[PDB]
Amino acid sequence: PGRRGSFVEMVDNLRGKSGQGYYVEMTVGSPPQTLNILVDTGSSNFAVGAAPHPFLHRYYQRQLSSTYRDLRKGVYVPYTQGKWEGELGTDLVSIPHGPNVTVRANIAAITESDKFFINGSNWEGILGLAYAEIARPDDSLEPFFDSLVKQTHVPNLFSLQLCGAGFPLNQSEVLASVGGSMIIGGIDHSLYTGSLWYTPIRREWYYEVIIVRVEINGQDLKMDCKEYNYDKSIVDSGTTNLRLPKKVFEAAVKSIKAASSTEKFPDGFWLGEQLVCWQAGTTPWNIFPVISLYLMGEVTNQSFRITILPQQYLRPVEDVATSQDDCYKFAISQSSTGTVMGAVIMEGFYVVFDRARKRIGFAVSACHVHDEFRTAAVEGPFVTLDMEDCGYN
Ligand SMILES: CC(=O)N[C@@H](Cc1cc(F)cc(F)c1)[C@H](O)[C@H]1CO[C@@H](OCC2CCCCC2)CN1
Repeated sequence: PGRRGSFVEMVDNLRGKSGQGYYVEMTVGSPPQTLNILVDTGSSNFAVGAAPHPFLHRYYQRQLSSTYRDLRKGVYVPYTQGKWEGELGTDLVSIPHGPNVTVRANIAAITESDKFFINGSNWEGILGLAYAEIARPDDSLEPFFDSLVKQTHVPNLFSLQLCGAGFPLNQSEVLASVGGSMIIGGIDHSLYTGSLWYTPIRREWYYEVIIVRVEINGQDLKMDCKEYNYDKSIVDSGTTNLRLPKKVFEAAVKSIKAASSTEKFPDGFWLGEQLVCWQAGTTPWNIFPVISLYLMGEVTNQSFRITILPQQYLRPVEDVATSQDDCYKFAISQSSTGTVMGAVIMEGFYVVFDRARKRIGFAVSACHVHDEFRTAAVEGPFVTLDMEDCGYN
């Protein structure tokens, strides 16, 4: 049965890449002010540059919006490395390649920042799609998506198809290239192959999930499953890498090194800091293992697995000489804040944030990078016992 794509107006509305983020075009204010906004499932504030910055070519000008409302309150958001200081307000917001609706939403006008804006990313703001619990200053600041659902007939769901190119893109290349899709209010069936498998959203704060088993080329990492979710496991479009808890990262890297041992790489490569290059077209994908993350299913005692390739966890980067070599960074790194299923993982799949049914769907992406021998996979069911015990308290 042929799968039909019913959300053509929202298909291909994203641009960007895993390293600098995926963004969607939005307008704020009256008359509309066009801004490129980073799509972030790992935070809950909608904020835009609202003052000059060396990395900003445009920003929100509140004095030019007739519909701007001042909330007379400051707001501060600290991320993993970046942070910003802003002024709260509300204004009319639209997504030109989104639903044909305009909503009044909370907007944090960024006045000061540190390592937030990325030089040449082409985005000027952030769209925090997660829940009110993690919004700053507190959970009374209604996130954008909650406003959107409350004010319109848009269903309480969005889905993301993040499309990694498999090769580097310069600033002009990301501007001219399609980066993927953000389908607001539905599931577009042309964006995936095979079946959608659903994992429950453990708690509505981050998009929190439970990992029950981890495999490197079919080999069980054999850790107590609590370790995989210590202190939580989240699906995060706003983080580049697959980030793993310290103990899990150390076990995974030992296994990935063992599986790829026909070639030796410097410590800086495994630390995710140093690039590794191969002659054009000769990347030895086959020496690197596949990685399987088993997720709690919706049916009691049932799990399913998502499998990524090195085409996902090896992030394409440009060489210092901009040569013809194919270069990459190891996009798996240590975390002190739980598992982070970042953009490099999401690039393998069509990810459904079904807020209505408190679940996250995964299916093989129609735009995942692969080779003629292996593809990413979403498979199940597996009989897995005491999966609730994997959750950390
Ligand atoms: C890389 C990165 O920081 N990605 C960010 C988004 C983000 C992207 C970016 F390109 C620059 C930046 F400064 C921030 C993402 O939100 C991460 C942030 O860390 C974790 O969330 C912490 C949470 C605490 C309460 C306030 C909201 C954030 C997990 N999610």
